[PDB]
Amino acid sequence: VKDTYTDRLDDWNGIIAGNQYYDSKNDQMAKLNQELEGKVADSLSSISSQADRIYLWEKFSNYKTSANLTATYRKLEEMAKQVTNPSSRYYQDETVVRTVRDSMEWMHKHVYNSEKSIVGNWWDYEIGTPRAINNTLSLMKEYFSDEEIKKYTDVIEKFVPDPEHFRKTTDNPFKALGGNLVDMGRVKVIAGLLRKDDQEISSTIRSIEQVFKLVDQGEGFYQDGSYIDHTNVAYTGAYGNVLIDGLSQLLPVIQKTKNPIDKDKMQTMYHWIDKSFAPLLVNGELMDMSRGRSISRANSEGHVAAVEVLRGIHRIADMSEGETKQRLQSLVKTIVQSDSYYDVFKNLKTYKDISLMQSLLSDAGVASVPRTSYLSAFNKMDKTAMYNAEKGFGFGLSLFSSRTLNYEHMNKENKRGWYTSDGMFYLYNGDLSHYSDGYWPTVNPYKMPGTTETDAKRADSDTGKVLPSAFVGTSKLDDANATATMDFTNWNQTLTAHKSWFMLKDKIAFLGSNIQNTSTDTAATTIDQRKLESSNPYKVYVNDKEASLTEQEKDYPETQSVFLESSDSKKNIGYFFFKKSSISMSKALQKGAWKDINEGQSDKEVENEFLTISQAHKQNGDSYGYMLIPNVDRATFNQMIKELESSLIENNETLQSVYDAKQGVWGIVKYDDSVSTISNQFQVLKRGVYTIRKEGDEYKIAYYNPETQESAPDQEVFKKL
Ligand SMILES: CCCCCCCCCCn1c(-c2ccc(OS(N)(=O)=O)cc2)cc2ccc(OS(N)(=O)=O)cc21
Ligand SMILES: O=C[C@H](O)[C@@H](O)[C@@H](O)CO
Ligand SMILES: O=C[C@H](O)[C@@H](O)[C@H](O)CO
Ligand SMILES: O=C[C@H](O)[C@@H](O)[C@H](O)CO
Repeated sequence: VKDTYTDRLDDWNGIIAGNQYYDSKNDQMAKLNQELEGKVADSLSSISSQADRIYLWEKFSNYKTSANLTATYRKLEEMAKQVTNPSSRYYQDETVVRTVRDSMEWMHKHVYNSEKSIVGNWWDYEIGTPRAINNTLSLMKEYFSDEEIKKYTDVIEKFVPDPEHFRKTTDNPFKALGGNLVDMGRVKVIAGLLRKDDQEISSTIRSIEQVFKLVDQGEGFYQDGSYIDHTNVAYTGAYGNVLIDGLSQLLPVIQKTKNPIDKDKMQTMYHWIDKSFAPLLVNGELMDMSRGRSISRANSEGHVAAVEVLRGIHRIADMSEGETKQRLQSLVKTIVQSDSYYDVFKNLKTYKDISLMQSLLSDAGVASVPRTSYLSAFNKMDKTAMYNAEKGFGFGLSLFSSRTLNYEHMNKENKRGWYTSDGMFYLYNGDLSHYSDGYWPTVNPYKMPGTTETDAKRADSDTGKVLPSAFVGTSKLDDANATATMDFTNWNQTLTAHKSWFMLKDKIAFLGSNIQNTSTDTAATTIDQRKLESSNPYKVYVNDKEASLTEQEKDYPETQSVFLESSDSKKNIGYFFFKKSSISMSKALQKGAWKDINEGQSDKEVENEFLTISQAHKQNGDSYGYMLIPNVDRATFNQMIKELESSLIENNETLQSVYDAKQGVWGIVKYDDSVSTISNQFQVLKRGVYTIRKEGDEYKIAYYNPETQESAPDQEVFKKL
């Protein structure tokens, strides 16, 4: 029956498919149409069409694996999209119409109905499948009777009757929040429209509104921009994606129902965008340290995942007005245009999303200016993001504490992310493909860049842990300067180290002290493990003399500096050791398969060349100290290390500090409350992290006590001499 419910469903159809916007003369749109034509053709030629079959598709025949239900229904959703696309060869095709109808009936009678119970993954039974069923029925509502529609959605109500909880039919339900709460909307709001159920629609929207609240504990968004999910995991880049991606699709529909959301909370969305998402996007890539276990998915590398956020943003801009609309459009425009590696259209899967992106890119009224410098200290999720617009590089610091889990290994995904939060760092430079093209399945998991570990074997069956200490955090002074520390202890409590970082505008100093090891295993810090490009080879210099690296590890005692020289200065990386150090380096081909880190991925072999640099720690009380200087040519790097000759103020078990004379900035980490005199100019008095700048006879101070998660009055922690 035609009514306001169907009116909303028509809007939904224009969002999830957008056939009304299709234009065969539109190159990008035709490409997507071709993709869908191929998928439907494949499904039609392989579908089981014998009497009393056991499965619809052999590739997804074992219905014990919940993933097979969602996959099956998604094949029907693809058919629904094309059968309703006037330009498709399957438009109103009699076999396709009957196949969808017959397939819905078969699955209903033998695989997914109210009399069934969750077998496998609850997600498929409550979100994956219900969404696919909703979209299929919505798109093809003119071919189904209201009675059939209700019949096919009854199961959805059986598994998801309560808009505030998931896993309700199990012996351990949970309160829905964040991304999952948004999917609750794509499940019950649409099912509500299909079933013409006002109560379901209103109660679900009501529940959804929880997503706009600022939290100070648990899952959700924090005032500092952090986003936590799964109790205590940094997850802006995966669940946060779902939240903005799904919510941006629902909003247009929700605002036209009899239960619109107060237009005051959109300001809250704009805040998420600027404070939480934007900082994690560099040259079109979404920082992996925020994507949890999704880093182990081959079809979801950084640049691809980023599009989920970008399309969410451009949809939000479309429902906004005036300046807010234009500025959000500019944010999406400048990011996309700065991405010379990935084609954004490769992940825009509806005609409206393609259309929105095209108008934005061609609209001269929408400004596209290179993003300025910034530095976000996401202390509530123990991560730090830095970006220098002048020299063009990003920096990511991945930590964890007693408040957060180090890595997520669940559903057989991310089997070897053991050390991805043990003080691991990321460098985003001219090579936009660095963390892509098979990085995750080929990187040596035992030597994540920046981490100090022993060489003990680790099991894939292991799961994440929290850190014993709460002394982990970042003290930010401005957009270019900050200081961080991590009171590190390894997974089996056999190694410790006071790890600190000093972000000084165009470089980052890495300091480590109090390194101890009580095991029989060897300890070492990986200075770097950089993935190389066969097209842009690096010329390696040690102490400014060319060095030839081999697959076999070479030792370089008394090293003062290492420089990686590319033909593109924006790809150069230099390391300056404050005190000559004994390191080792190698360049070797590393092979692996995505299946190695994710059971559901391909076992096809992948390979990449890596340059590894490390420093062994054979004695208790050891330490390391070096400055990472990217994007400058050789001669400039050599000049800088001279200027930084005496930048190391101290690096012991209680005090670590680096001074940038050119800026007049100090980075300081104190592990105790003794009085520390710095550069014979001032004294710091409390355990904590500091970033100080001198301007004339004035001192700007930024103090942070990571354990209490509080700053403090100036006179309590600082005293000028
Ligand atoms: C809300 C915090 C609750 C703490 C964790 C509770 C379960 C969270 C569900 C995570 N999640 C699952 C999942 C599958 C199976 C589970 O239990 S059991 N006994 O092993 O079967 C738990 C979670 C599958 C799956 C697929 C895609 C996802 O999405 S995505 N982003 O594309 O990766 C997310 C996802
Ligand atoms: O540069 C002046 C100082 O910042 C000073 O005012 C502090 O002692 C705090 O009040
Ligand atoms: O104080 C808030 C914490 O920083 C936070 O990360 C929580 O522990 C998450 O569960
Ligand atoms: O962070 C570690 C957690 O406290 C954990 O052990 C709980 O089971 C909840 O996830």
